[PDB]
Amino acid sequence: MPLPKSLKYGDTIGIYSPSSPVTYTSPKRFERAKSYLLQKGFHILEGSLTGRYDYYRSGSIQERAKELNALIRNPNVSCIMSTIGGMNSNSLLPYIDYDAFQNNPKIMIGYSDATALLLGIYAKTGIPTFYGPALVPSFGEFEPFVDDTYKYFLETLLHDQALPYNIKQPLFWSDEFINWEEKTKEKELRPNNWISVTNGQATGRVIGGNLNTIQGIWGSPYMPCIQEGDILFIEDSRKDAATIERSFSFLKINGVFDKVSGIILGKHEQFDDCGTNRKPYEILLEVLQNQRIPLLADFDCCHTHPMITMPIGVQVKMDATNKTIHILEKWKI
Amino acid sequence: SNAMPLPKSLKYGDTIGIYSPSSPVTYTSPKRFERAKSYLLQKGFHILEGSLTGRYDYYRSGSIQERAKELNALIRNPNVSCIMSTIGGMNSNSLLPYIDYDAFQNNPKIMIGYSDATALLLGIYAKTGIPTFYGPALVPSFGEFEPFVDDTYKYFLETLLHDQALPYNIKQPLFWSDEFINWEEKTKEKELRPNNWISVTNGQATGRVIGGNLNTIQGIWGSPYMPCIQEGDILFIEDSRKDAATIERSFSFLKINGVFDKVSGIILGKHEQFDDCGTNRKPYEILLEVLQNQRIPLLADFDCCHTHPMITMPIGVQVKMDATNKTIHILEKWKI
Ligand SMILES: Nc1ncnc2c1ncn2[C@@H]1O[C@H](COP(=O)(O)O)[C@@H](O)[C@H]1O
Ligand SMILES: Nc1ncnc2c1ncn2[C@@H]1O[C@H](COP(=O)(O)O)[C@@H](O)[C@H]1O
Repeated sequence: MPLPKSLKYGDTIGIYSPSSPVTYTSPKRFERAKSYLLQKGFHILEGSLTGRYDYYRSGSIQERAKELNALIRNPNVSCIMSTIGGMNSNSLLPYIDYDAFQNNPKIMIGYSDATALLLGIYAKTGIPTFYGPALVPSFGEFEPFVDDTYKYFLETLLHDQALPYNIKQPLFWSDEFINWEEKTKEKELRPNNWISVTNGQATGRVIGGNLNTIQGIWGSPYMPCIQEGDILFIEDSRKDAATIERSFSFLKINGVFDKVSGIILGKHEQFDDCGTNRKPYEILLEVLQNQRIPLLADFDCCHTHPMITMPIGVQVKMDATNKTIHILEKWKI
Repeated sequence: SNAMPLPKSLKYGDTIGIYSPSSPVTYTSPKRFERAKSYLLQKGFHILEGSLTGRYDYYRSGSIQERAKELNALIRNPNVSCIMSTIGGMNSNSLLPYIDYDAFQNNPKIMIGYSDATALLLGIYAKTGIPTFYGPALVPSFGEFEPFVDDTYKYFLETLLHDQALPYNIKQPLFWSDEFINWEEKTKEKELRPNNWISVTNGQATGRVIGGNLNTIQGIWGSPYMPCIQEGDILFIEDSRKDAATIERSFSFLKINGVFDKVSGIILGKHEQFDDCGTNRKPYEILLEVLQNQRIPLLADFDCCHTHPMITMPIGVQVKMDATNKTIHILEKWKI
């Protein structure tokens, strides 16, 4: 299993916009995010669609594929990071140069709609990819939370790590919908807990990402096949109960819960419970119908702040009862 | 092909069973519900109300198990000739593991509805091989005020009741509307908009029609409940009240699954209240960008979707589409 080199200070991070044109619509947060990473000691190479606008997207299918492929093919770029998600990353998949990526593995990181690319590249090349910060939402965040996200980013991509690698829970989180371009108040600190929904333990390859986005690639050559023993990692954001029930049942009818040994469920940013007062894991519990699968919920690798950086495609032990997550397998050189 | 099991044609005086696999419309829109019921009763049909009728569980009619129980009671009832959803929603795919496919296979009925009910229409077809129907749901379709309800009814009768010599020509409606108004109570006449279908890409295709609401298909794809698309199939798709970003994602989902390498033609419904995100693009223009250099005959703005009036389309039978001349003919029996 071929691995990317670790990030180093002085490296260049290439950025691209596979879907929403955030570098046009949110210039202040974009500039703040660039400045944050420049100050830490990284260089930013702006992809060819930076600053461009095509309404709901940055550009045509062909132009977005060209933007990403230029970064993949550039030997001076060690990390490729989405600016933000959207809906439209899956349009790029037939056009990506997977051979160039496989010949010179790099860190590929982002979240939400970029799940289509993270999973497509892993499915095509076998190289682990990373569910973690996207430049504008993640590194344009104001203090305090941006500094916690950054610590997790260094831990996974830069620091030497000995195995197993314990992924530690943050003390505080927020999903507050505020302080996007300009800071008004402090976000409330929410004390953190992971939730032992269904006790138990599971060990196996972690596969997943943004669940809504997975339904845009399922069945294709870009979705890695779920195998007996895998651990399912899933998150969604700003949906309602009706939407996530449909997504949970989509997994159920596909036999996913017959295969996986365990489930890790992210927090759900600004969940709309439709008046039911049910939490997302409770809707998942209904769909599971008392099948006993260890389930650990409110994991901080999702749309809430701060964000953990998780390797996808490597062995993990999750312990739902004790609320721990360990990476058992090397993800980088 | 060889003769196959088919549901019996609808007859005057038959009983239509109704069920709510997702949104609790019989609770939330009682005026339109009672009007739709009264419309079908006036034609001489009977209405058998499913067990969740008038019930409320927020976004849904009831629990996964309650909803399956409701539908199964209709499937198992020998006196019901047609099983019709009250409305869609998001949550019909939850029911799929629990449906008694054996009972449906033992006593086939006309299964009809649209939107989210696509999960069940395709699931039953996939499990049993019995054609199902993309067509009226009780509340939106038959609760519609005149004039449009009368056109929807004419197509429903022509397809499900009247005997039809094959090939069966599906006529273009003369008028349509997507106006979001007159739901519970009528405040104005809807505009009668002159209607056309659109020849997007010229050509002809003949094959088995498969499809439905495309957004709902992404909730069953890959499962035993989604019929496998075969070489030569005609893909029929519609969506409603989405934006350009959502439909580009759905069209690219079909592309990366190799669907456009298999199908011989595509029929695209009108898109009720489409949000173009400021692009001024039509849904078929976004689909054509996804198709890139691949030429496929394509007929768009077909009236089997969320706009009024609504055509009833059998699914799982051979069809001939002519995109150049804008015609659709059904080539194989769907009822006996
Ligand atoms: N106007 C805004 N105000 C607050 N948060 C925003 C705004 N626009 C985008 N976001 C955040 O950016 C994230 C990006 O989401 P995604 O589109 O899934 O990549 C959202 O989930 C929100 O947390
Ligand atoms: N309040 C309303 N006003 C007008 N039309 C509605 C209203 N609620 C539902 N509808 C119609 O009912 C349809 C239900 O679609 P679905 O949820 O997809 O089965 C919508 O797409 C609209 O055409």
